[PDB]
Amino acid sequence: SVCPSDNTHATGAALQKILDYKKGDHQIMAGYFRSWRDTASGTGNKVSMLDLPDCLDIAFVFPEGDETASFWTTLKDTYVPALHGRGIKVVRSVGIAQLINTAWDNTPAGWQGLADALMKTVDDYGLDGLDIDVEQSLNANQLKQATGVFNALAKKLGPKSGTGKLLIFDTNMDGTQPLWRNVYPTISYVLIQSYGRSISGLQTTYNSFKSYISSKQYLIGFSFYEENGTNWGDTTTPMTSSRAWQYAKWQPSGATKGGIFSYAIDRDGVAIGDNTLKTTDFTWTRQLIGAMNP
Repeated sequence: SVCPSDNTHATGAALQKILDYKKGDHQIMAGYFRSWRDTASGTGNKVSMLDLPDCLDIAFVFPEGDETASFWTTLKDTYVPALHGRGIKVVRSVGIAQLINTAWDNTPAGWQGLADALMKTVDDYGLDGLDIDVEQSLNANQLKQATGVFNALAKKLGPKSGTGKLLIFDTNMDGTQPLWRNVYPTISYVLIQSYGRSISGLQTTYNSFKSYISSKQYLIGFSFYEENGTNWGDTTTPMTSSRAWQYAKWQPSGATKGGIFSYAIDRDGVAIGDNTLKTTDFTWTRQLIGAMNP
């Protein structure tokens, strides 16, 4: 309720109330900002990470690897300080394919070498942590390499580190995954990509993780409509009947989840099937924060 009814960026005592809100108990909101869609990358983009709403908890930097150098300069010099001034954490996302890359030795020294290279993506930009996107099964050698890299990362990130920085596991699979069984003690938050899924199936998925976490570590995700992308239908109108809204309201039996996240937060409020790029005032993101924290 200290949060704006529009996309105002607060400045004084009004900002302090938002910074205080974020230090208190609340269900959190995270968003994946597609880096190649930022106005500081390439041409034709409409949204800047500077537009993100004051009441966001975590912004993920999610690149595809063809971003212009201008994006990375802007992130380091402009975006991270500005987002930090709003009490928004900024986390780098990487795919699990980066941690199982056979160019890196599958040995203790190689796990540390690869962890060191991943930590540069956090430290060189002043970020708040690392998010690993796990969307495939692993063979025995891949599981050994990924587990080694997580254990090396845990010296600098996540609950084993004592640094306050985050180590996040985001996944479209469940708590039976061998990698999860190997690395759960290193994890800050676990984020379940739940695009297009049944509300009746959420407790099953949560139950596969709940022995390995507390409930406040657990976030479920919906997707905005990506231009030319999958029609998940998570953001149908009317909003209060959407999958995204039902996710904001859902709770596991007898516990409180950590919150929700969006994929492609840069697309907040674009109609399903509209393949043009548009500015956003983050109406969905802001309304969903109010749905979770009434």
